[PDB]
Amino acid sequence: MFYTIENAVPIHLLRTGDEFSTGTYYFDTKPLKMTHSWQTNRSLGLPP
Amino acid sequence: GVGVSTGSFNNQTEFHYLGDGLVQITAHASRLVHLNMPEHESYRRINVLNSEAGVAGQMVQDDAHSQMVTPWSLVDANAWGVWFNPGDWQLITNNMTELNLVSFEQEIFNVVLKTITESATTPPTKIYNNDLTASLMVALDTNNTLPYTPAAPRSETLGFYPWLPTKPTHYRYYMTCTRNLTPPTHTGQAGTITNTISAPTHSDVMFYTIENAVPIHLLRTGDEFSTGTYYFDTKPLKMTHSWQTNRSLGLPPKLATEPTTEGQQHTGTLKAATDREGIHQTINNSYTEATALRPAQVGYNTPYMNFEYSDGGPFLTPIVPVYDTQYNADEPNGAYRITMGYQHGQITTATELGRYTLNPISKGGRAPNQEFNQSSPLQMENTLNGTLLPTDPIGGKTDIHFTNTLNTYGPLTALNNTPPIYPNGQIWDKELDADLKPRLHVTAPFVCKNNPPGQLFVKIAPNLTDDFNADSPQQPRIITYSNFWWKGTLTFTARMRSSNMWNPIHQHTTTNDNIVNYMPSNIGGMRLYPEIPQLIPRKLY
Repeated sequence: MFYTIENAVPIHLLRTGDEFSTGTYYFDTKPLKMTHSWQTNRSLGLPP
Repeated sequence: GVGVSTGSFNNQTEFHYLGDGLVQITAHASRLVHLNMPEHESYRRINVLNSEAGVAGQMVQDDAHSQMVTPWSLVDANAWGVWFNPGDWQLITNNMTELNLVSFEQEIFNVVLKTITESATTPPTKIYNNDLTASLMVALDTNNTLPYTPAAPRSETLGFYPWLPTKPTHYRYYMTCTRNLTPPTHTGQAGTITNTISAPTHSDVMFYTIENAVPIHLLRTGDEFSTGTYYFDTKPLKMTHSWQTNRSLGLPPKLATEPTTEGQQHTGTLKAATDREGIHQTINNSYTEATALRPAQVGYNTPYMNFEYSDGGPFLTPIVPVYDTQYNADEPNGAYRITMGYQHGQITTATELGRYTLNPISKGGRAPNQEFNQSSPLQMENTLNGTLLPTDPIGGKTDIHFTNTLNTYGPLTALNNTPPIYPNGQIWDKELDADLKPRLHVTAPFVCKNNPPGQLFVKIAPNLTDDFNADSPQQPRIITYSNFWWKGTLTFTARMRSSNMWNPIHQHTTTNDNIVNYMPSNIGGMRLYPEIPQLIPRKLY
């Protein structure tokens, strides 16, 4: 599977006064949860 | 005004037959809930240990945890027999394929607060003065800010009888425990094992108090505390159990020798092994029926009795419950062994508590003494060293077979859900707030993807003695109790079954040796022995 860069993506030549602006990519991801969980199977449910 | 009633006792399960088969099982429940006062109003983090696991070999007997005992009492609806007498649960195991779950509302009404008072005469005489001015604290956790602790796996729900007055149980939840139990040993030798619970780590100690989390409605003796109608969003359960297995999926091979005589002692004979045709998963030429081409396996070999060990402690891996083989094993298939109280079943005489080792009847389970494994080439009439029979030890341990370690949960593993257990099982359950959600819960068949319904915390407000309340650890109080009714309404939704076949299926009958399990005796002894659920059969393919 031999991908060359020239035959795949169009390439903008840029002189010394350039401005190459990528368009605003909008993600579609799951929301991460920074809150870690501590409960385990000796900590789930109702204690005796 | 005190002398005006506030609610209606109601316990009829209206089967409101809608169109096209759908029904709307509106199940009411109403029980007198006798609340005693809290013995202490201070919050207590009680570490629990035991000397039983500190001696070598009793490491299943592991009761040690860290418990957060709160004075609040929890009124729980999350159990099946609260809503369903056996006359109405016979109607749903006979006739309903699916059960959706729709609505839920709670209501505390008609509270009766009383003061008990001791007089000093020659017997202990107690005078029940009526409190017109005292209050009790209710707290509907409408966001589930508190840890959701269902009382069904501890059999600590409201009692399943209408006339018998129930009791609410004390709300308590697990605090962080950092368990030290290694080394894990045998029983025979002695080891220098360390059985201590350590100091709780700083990053995870999670102390929920009830007052600073949920707003609390004080209620005098003419109250009416109405929970709003909670609307569920659950998967539709399927009461119809599946019987098809990988020796029963697909199209059977055609036979040339068909029988002639009456009676199933004579068997039809198939074609030759090497002469049959079709798609096949091995290299060898002969197409037997064992090695066939089946869409996906039903069930999965759990590594059973497998004590995992997490920051909490040692624990057994929960197995998806499924119908055992013809050889009753029930331990690698996840049996239920539900011990009840005298509010939950159990004829109220001098005996100990009833047991009922149960299973569902969805035929997807395996046996550990009936399995085997082979080498990579197939080789019928197999070599002694090429096939792993379950007589073989693992590491020199003769009672332990390959299936104790062997797991076969591949991606193509079809699986039936948890059976609902009656009357003692759990109805709904909180979705585990994790990044990877589990596919099914073994504790309860209905899963609430949204915020689960609000558990209800009830506690008597402190009725205080004349004695001072500053610079004192424990204050004296007026001893008191309460009698508040509790009305629920759990609106199901279910589809009627349609018989698309010839022979009549197994319905939940009533035999001559079964009416004693359904009728009161000369004393008043009642019983709620279980019902083996999921009776209607269905095809899995």
